[PDB]
Amino acid sequence: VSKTHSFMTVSLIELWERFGYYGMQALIVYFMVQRLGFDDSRANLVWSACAALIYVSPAIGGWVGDKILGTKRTMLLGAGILSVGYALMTVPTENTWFMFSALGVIVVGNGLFKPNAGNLVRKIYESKIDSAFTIYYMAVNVGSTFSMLLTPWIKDYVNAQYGNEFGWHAAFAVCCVGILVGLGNYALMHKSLANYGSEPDTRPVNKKSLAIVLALAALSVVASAIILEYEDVARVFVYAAGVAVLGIFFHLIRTSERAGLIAALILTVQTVFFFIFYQQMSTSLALFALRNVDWDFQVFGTHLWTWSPAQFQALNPIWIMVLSPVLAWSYSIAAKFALGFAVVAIGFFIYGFAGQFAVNGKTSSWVMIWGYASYSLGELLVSGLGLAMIMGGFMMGAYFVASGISQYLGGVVANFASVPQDLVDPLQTLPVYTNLFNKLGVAAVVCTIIALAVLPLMRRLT
Amino acid sequence: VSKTHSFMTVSLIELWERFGYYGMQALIVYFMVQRLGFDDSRANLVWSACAALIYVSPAIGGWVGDKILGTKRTMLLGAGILSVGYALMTVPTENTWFMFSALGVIVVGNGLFKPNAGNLVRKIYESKIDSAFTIYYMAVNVGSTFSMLLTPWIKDYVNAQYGNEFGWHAAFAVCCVGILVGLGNYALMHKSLANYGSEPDTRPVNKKSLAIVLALAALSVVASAIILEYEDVARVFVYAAGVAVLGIFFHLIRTSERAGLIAALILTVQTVFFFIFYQQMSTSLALFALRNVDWDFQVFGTHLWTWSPAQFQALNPIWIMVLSPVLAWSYSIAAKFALGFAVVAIGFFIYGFAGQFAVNGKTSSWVMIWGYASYSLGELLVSGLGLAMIMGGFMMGAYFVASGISQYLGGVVANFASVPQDLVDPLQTLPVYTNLFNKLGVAAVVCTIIALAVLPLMRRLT
Amino acid sequence: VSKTHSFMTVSLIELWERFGYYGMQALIVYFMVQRLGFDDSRANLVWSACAALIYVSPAIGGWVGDKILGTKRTMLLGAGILSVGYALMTVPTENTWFMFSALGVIVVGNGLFKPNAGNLVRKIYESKIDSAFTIYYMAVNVGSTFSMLLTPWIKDYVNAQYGNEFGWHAAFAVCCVGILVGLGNYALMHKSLANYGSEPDTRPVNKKSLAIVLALAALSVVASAIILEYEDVARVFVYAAGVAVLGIFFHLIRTSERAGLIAALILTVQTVFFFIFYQQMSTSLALFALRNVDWDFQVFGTHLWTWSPAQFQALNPIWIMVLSPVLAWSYSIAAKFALGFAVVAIGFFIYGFAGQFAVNGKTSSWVMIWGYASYSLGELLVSGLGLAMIMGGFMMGAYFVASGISQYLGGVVANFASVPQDLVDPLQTLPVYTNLFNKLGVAAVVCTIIALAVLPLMRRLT
Amino acid sequence: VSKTHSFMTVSLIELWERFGYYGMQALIVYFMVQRLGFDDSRANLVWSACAALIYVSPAIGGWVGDKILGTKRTMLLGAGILSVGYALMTVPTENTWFMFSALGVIVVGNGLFKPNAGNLVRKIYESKIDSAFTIYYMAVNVGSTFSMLLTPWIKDYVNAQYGNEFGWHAAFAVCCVGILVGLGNYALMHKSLANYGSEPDTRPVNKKSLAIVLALAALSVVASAIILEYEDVARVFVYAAGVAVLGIFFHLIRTSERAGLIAALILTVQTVFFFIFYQQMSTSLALFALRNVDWDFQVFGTHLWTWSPAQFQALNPIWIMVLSPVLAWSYSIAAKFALGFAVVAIGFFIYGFAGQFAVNGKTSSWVMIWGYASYSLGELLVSGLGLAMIMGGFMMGAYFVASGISQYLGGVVANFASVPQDLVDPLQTLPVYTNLFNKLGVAAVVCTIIALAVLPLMRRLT
Repeated sequence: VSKTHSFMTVSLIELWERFGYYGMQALIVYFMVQRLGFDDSRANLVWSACAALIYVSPAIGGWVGDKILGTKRTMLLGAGILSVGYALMTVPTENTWFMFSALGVIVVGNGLFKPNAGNLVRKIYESKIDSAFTIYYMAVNVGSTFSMLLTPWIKDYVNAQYGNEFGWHAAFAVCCVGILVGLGNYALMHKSLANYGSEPDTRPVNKKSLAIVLALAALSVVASAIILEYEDVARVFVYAAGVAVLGIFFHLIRTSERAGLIAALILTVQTVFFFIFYQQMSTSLALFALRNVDWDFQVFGTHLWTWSPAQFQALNPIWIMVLSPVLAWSYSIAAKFALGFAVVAIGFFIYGFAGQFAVNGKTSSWVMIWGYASYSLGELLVSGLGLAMIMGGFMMGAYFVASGISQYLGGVVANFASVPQDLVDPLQTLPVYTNLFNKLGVAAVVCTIIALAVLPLMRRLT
Repeated sequence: VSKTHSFMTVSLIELWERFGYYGMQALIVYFMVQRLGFDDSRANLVWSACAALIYVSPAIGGWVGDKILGTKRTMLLGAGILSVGYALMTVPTENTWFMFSALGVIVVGNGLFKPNAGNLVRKIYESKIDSAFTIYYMAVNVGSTFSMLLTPWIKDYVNAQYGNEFGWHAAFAVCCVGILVGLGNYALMHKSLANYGSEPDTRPVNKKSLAIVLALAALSVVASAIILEYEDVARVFVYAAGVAVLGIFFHLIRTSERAGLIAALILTVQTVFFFIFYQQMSTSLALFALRNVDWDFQVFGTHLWTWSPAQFQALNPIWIMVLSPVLAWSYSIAAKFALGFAVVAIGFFIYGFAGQFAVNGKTSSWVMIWGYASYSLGELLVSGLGLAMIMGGFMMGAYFVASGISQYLGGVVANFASVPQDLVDPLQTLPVYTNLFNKLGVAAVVCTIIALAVLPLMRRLT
Repeated sequence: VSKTHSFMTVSLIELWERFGYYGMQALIVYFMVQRLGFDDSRANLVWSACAALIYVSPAIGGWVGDKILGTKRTMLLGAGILSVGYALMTVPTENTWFMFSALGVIVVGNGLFKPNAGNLVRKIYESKIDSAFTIYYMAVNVGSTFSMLLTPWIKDYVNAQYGNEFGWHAAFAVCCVGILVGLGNYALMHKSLANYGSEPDTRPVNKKSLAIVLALAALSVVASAIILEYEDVARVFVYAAGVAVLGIFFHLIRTSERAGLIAALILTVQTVFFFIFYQQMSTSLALFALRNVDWDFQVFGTHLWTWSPAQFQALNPIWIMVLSPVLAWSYSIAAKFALGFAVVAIGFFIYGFAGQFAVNGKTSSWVMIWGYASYSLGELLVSGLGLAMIMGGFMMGAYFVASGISQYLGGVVANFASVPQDLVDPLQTLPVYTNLFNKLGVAAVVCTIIALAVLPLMRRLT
Repeated sequence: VSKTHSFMTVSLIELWERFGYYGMQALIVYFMVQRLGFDDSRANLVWSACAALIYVSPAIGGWVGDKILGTKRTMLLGAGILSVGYALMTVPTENTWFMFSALGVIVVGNGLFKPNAGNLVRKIYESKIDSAFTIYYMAVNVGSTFSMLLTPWIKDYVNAQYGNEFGWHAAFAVCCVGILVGLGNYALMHKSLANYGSEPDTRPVNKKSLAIVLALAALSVVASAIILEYEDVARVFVYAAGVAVLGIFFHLIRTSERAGLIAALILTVQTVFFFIFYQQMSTSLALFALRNVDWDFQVFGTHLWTWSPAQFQALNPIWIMVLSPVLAWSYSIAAKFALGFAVVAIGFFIYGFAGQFAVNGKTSSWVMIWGYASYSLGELLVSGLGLAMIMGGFMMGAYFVASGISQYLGGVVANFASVPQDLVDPLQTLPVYTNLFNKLGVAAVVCTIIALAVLPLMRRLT
């Protein structure tokens, strides 16, 4: 019909699928602690190891749909794998297979979707696509905001009303229909994109091609599955990649004429220094949100509402929507890069800094609201790196696999919070929580220096 | 005679008529509490419901004088209705008809004046009329400053000197001669504008036209009158408008080709989010100025003067005159819009924040002087909206009637201060005043996000 | 010889004559309190009334030397009247004629000099004379700095060594040779300016002209003298000027076509609002520096040096030399004017604000160092007014005589510090000093509004 | 081979030789206090007097290598004199000849190197050599950072493990192989610079020239040696220079047509005002780091690592690498010069300011980390002076010799910390340390005024 009339049907199906994902990534780390009876140091590792599967997952979906099936059926097929992916999550037992089962089932379902969203959006224009994409990114951001503000309040509503543990699984179902919502938001308008097809679905489909794809999906389903039964295999797949991915450049650091490669490695070794700090909010900060912070969010002197145990992790698409034409105040190179590490640094100092004050037995209620603004403030302006530094065929995935490796090592950082499950009084939990955030932040200042230390070398080579 | 010699005779008659209005809007809310014996929750509603009549009132006067009588006689006729409008106010009884009588009598007297002031000023130029209007607006602002700084000090001077309640009515008479002043400021110079007539008073007047106008005025006088005898009718006129005014766009949100209409609704639904916060200074803050704040305005350690109970509401044309070429510091789109909500937000936090400290029995004397600067700081730069976004015949008044509806809902916000009239000790009043301003301000931060959440959508459509 | 070689001989003779003047204006107010046995309220008035003679005094010298004798002999004759002007000051008795005698003897000696300095400097160029004058002004400022930092330390050195009161007169002699220094700094180089003569001393001198000039000087000497014997005559000369100088514009406010005159009066009535606040540092602050401030200038915790009782008034050519290419940070109308009043305002609040804290019996040692920076910060950028707004013959002196009238009214402001001379314990002096500086500063904020209140009227008329 | 391929072999040999030097200038002042049994006031003077030899030392090496031997062999010969220069330092006795011996042996070894580094770098370009040099300067700065962070931790590792004093000499050997490292970093690549020779080593070498050079070196070795045996000779060589170097301009202040010379002296007398404040970090602050500061670097509440007694002096190439494209924020004359003195001033106030608080017996652990940032903040932007103000043959070294004289007078400033070696309890050391840093800083503000006091004179003469 029209350009902008075409634009919603990929915006809105993203707006609902993205709404599905964050309901998982909200409580599932905080889930497997007090209900099941996991220790916690086992439990930190799981989503830790899970996340590395997920950032590398746009590569596979970057391979499949643009080359085999066509984008649109891959945009179709990437949908309702999450339909199993939470209906399997919500069957109310406690047998610990289903839990670790469907987590990897998400991955190809995530994978066949995320570089299949914007890739067609990149071809309804043919370049001020930011004027198209900043609809979409702030369509993600309006969409992702609706998510975790809601998706544990359902979990709050149940488990002192219906009687037993029939509620943790219930809130999982909220995103389950939410992806089924995103079906019908497409299904009732799936004629709009008909003039903007990819390149295989110009021609009709191939079941000779399709059966292998779902088989290699079903290969990858079980491949992503067999991890969390005895976590040592997660190490062994990294130490074959994590040696050979530094070896990816060993073919062309000093052997290969144009040393922008190692300067792209200079960005790359800097890039891994990001994501190691991120995963703490999905890990230890969630444990920090369990047995220290009071849930009596009192402004000044009055009384307000008790928080969730974990809608803290919903604050993150507030600030990347607030501080996001603010950080588009242009007039009023990758080192804007750097000083954001110091934001992450001064982020971390705060968390002992209130526990410095208000020992009450417990911590101090507030704290977090300026915490999450810090990490977001560097998070906005630093993507596009080797995707900014635009002979390719290895240069493509070289940034990707290490990025997932960078995603992995947050768990092996965060392990020091392992209070034994016998220590009950949180007068003695805080002194082991204070000994981790500061010395994480001490070296977090030291990170700032290292980009600056080689900083004037870049201005010449460009 | 001359252009600038013509310019005073509309400036000065505005400068005196505007001087009349604020004497009413100063104490009349604080009037009907401790003298009559109203509760207070009845009393908040009255000026609350009165104000909605007044912002819609330039529309009717925008219809009458430019089309029927001519501007000048409408500029004449809009004057001395206030002459009854305060001489009726000042007759010293306590029978509660006169009070609610003349309040609506103001309205057409206000109505036939405010878009008849500047409309001729718009035609002594034929466009840097801001270089004409910023005389006028700061002629309003020099004029409006003289007002409420004075108009309750008269009320102070009486009621412990002359003996009884013969003083509340006395200060009302100060503006009564003040409008009679504005007669003679015109009447001794009413030959100057003779070359700048409208379009009916090019021709001679029509009593065949005039008698209906004053009849429809006298219709509207009683129509505006019959409200405050049993306040439920004020609801019922809103719920016929407030449904049909959202229905005004229902003819042309999704039916009507050019979606700037709903983006003008995006400004509009944002616009209503303003005025709901305004009316608190004309309502609850005045009650907050009665039985908490000490009147011992002590700078640092010395002694100064006891305040009025309500010249606080005079501070508002100070700051919109101070901060008003400051906010014309240009080089050193409607989202400048937005962050002013955060000013209104951080405005409100202060009021418990001093009561947080100086519990003395009572509150803490100071407080307010930085309070009123906040609301003004957003108030300067946000008008001109659909009057900035310039097929019209419904688009005109659609912003207006909802704006008065937006004016209305402040009273149904502010009702929570209803202390029963038996509770005397203000040690127990403050804990019910602290429970309202914070959670008004809590969501006042939440307002800031919502313009930002859809903010990048505007830059494309223009 | 050369341009710049000519430039010193008027720079340096200014640099020494200006060095002479400030030695007087340093302690002479603080002189006539504890030695003689004056009360203090008599003593405040004297330099108060003296100062008004002095700012009007460039007008008379603006008349004499450029028209009668020639600049150079008037530059000569304006010198060593101060030679009597301090040798008369230093004769060691206590008879109170000499004191009030030579104060007015300064005036014509000041008068025949200050507009005779730069007027020739204006004609060694024939216009980037600021590149000439900012040598000179910062030659004044390097010169004036050497002054009062030294000229009471001599007074410190004597009066507990030589035995009696033979020292107050001694420090007066320091500037006495200092003007005799400025003789020889000219006298050993008085051939340099020989090619840059005025216009009478092109021709030879006239004793027929000269004898009247010194007679009218000797008329003006006794005329300036007969003031301080019974101070009521000082009123009566103002109330003939101060009525007729407002009457100077009464010929041409509303009678005289071009209303920049009253806008120049708008600057003028604003201009008088300056100087009323200035004279406090030459008056009450000096009394505030007598019997409150401890002289134990302790940085942090150690020990430093005891101050003078009055080198505080030497701080003022420090800051107008520090903050003076700072305030020439241009890119990184007279309302820059205005906000400097708020600097003067926030200046004054400090003085009770430390006495708020450190009641020790006495005040708090520090205080002043940020005080004097405030008054200077507005003092730099506000001269040149009607001398900026460039049919003249009355427009010239109209700003001048009111400026001296503005100089006068500081004394009738500062009178409220009149502690009776019997009250010894400074525990009870501070509560009458706190009651004056705040309410001076309360209205000092109110001054800021008044320029802003008419501020947009100026941008049109220019 | 290539330009940038040539660029390392002078970068890296600088990067290792500079790495050698700072290992000495780190602990050698703190060395001769508690081990040997020196008082301290003798010990301050030694490196104090040593430093003056070192800044003048680029002049001699600016004479030798570019004119006699050729740069490259002078770049060769300037290396391994430090090889003796620390192997002599490390022979484990306590006879106090070796200590004062090899300190001057450094000097010609430093001298034949520092203007022989960049001088060839100035001729691999032939002018955006800053785009070459900011590699090098931040190659110095990446190199110099590796230094003192490490070179007393070796000294920590020994002297409570191996038993006795066999460790102070051990850490000296760390730089000894480090210069031997810088041999092989050249020696394994000494064919790269072969096309970029100086001008003597175009031709073959001369042993008829060489033997005098090493003899005049061996003259200068003993000449620099005979100082510290009885320190009065160090005075007598200054008072022959320090009179005649002010006499260097006495030939051409007022005798010599172009007064930029004295304005270059205006920079010069300002320039000496720098370096007097510097040497305190190499002197008294090191003593301040001995017997006041606790070594329990506790962030907030936890526990971290005990410091060194002197890696504080390693902080200085952190900040001049952090704050060094920050201070290259250009758009967002020598008076940028000036306000950095106020940074040095507000630097010094801090050191009593924490001892003001946390008297514990001892001082307060933290303190220093914001201290060293201050001195660096002026240190970046102020070099290049008479090397910026570009008839030479005396104008060259005139800035140099006074700069070393300026280097000298820090020791005669810092002498006031001479606690007698008997006073043990550091409750009584701090009150003599507080009495020095403040009144050093009191006049440090006074320095700021003096450039400003003559500041507008410069803008005309250029």
